[PDB]
Amino acid sequence: GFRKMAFPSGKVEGCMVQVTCGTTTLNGLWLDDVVYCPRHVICTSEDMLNPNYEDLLIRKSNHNFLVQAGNVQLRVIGHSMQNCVLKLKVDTANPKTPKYKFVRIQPGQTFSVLACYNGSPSGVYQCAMRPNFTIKGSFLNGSCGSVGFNIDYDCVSFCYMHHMELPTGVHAGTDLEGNFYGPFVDRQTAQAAGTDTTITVNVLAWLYAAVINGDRWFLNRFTTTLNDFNLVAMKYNYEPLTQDHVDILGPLSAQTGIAVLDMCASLKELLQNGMNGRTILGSALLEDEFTPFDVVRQCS
Amino acid sequence: GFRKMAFPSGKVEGCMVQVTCGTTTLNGLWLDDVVYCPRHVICTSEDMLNPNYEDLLIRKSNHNFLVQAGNVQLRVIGHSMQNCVLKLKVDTANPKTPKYKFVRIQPGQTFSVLACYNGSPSGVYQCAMRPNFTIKGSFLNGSCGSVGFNIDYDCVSFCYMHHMELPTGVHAGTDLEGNFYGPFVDRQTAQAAGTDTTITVNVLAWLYAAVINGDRWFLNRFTTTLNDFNLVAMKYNYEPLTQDHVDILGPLSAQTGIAVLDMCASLKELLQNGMNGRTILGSALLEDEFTPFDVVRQCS
Ligand SMILES: [Cl-]
Ligand SMILES: [Cl-]
Repeated sequence: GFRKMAFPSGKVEGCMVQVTCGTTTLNGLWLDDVVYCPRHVICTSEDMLNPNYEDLLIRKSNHNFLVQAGNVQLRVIGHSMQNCVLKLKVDTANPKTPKYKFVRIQPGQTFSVLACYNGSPSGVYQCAMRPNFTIKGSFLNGSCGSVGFNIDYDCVSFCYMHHMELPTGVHAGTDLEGNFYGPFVDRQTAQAAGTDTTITVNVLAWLYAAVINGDRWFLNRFTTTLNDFNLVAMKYNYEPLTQDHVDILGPLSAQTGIAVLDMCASLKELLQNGMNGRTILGSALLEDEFTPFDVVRQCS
Repeated sequence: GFRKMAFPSGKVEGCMVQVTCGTTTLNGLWLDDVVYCPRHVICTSEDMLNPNYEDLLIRKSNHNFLVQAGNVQLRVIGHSMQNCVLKLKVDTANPKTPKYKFVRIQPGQTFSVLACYNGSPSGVYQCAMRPNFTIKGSFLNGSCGSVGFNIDYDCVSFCYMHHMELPTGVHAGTDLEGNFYGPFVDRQTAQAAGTDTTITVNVLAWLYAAVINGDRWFLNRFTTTLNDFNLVAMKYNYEPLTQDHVDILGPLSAQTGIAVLDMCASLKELLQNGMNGRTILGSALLEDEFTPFDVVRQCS
């Protein structure tokens, strides 16, 4: 009774366009009279290993950028590079521009991804910005410039633009000012994300979700302390739990009558002893891609 | 690198309205000049245990059905009950009606759910119509009349309308002609779904997806026969695999160079021996809610 849920994507579908430079085609985000897209649209297959973006860009004029919205060709009247994204000024404002903002999201927070190909929406799914600043997406060639977002009432907060795949099949991108999340660079090399630490607060949130939905086998008669919990968390590459994490979990704790440190005691045994074949909300692993706010919103 | 993915929901968002009868409010689907909704919108909290729908309906006139689309009130000019859904004729065609069809989906197939409350889209997620004709959704009070759908190019095939929750937290509903999937009835009793059998063909599909994405530890040097595989499948309440299942898996088999019966040999050992702590595409359980077509579409 508890699902990984993405926001409705209608307001973002109307912002997706196709951007082509030469033989390279990817997606752009069309808001007011600007199309945002990854700068590596100007790269050929040769250039992607060590691109000199400033030098490659100087070779490109407005008319080299083919921007298409359905059957309609948009007229490019200006271009500039801001960090790792290109801003293509077009001579038409997008009539479907929603209320929007750009935000740089924190590690541990979630957002929906509208995977796109050739400017056309393909599918929607929920991601978390991991502590090592990667995401576990589903992206193929041609998906760059797909965006991640949250919706707040009727306002769309864009937080992610897709640029690349990392060694382990995880994904890296930028905010809409073109700065990467994490230490990554838009070049076709193997780059390391460090240790993939687990978002402890999100695991606790999800264990509360499990209690709300009738899954309680993992509750025990014990409690712990923050410092003693974190001694175990560390060994398992879990993020240290802080008092502010504890306060953020207040509402779920209160709704369930399970003190946060009692739930930590249960988590401690799950980490040391495992699940011995049992499941929690239909998973045999501890899920860390629901925030406290995500649990509250879905369970109300 | 492989995610549970829902279709983009924009075309369905524009079809959702609020329907209220008395103190009961749920969602309706507004296509052309008709609003489809669950008939139990005419029930009070008392009536929901053993409703006599024909008798309750005879007490209701057009003006008792409050249909609202955003700030705009729709004028109800006719109503009729078709099986478990009500059809409310309104005096305005929905300008946002997409190309659409109604389809009764087969067990084992998947679709996206646009969960809605008060006629407002809340979130989107992918479901499968299970063999016991339930789904594993995420639905609260007020979510009835939320729909499930597939998109084929620009045509929306509506296949599910939400009506109720079953003992184990799973969900039951109807097609858009108002016939339940499965043996369920729209009355507030505890009703059984039988044994929840696993969609074998979908598990195989997903194991192929795992190979495509570099997860191959579970491959072995063995093969099996259809009849010998099914002797093991049965004990685990897996669906019997048929030759037509084998042919549907052809393209994935061919793309990976793993004969379907070789993959069955691998599945056989996973069922008998378990996963011994290992994971497959980030799950410690065998996933059966991807069809062969879903894997092909996402991996291309
Ligand atoms: Cl006890
Ligand atoms: Cl070997």
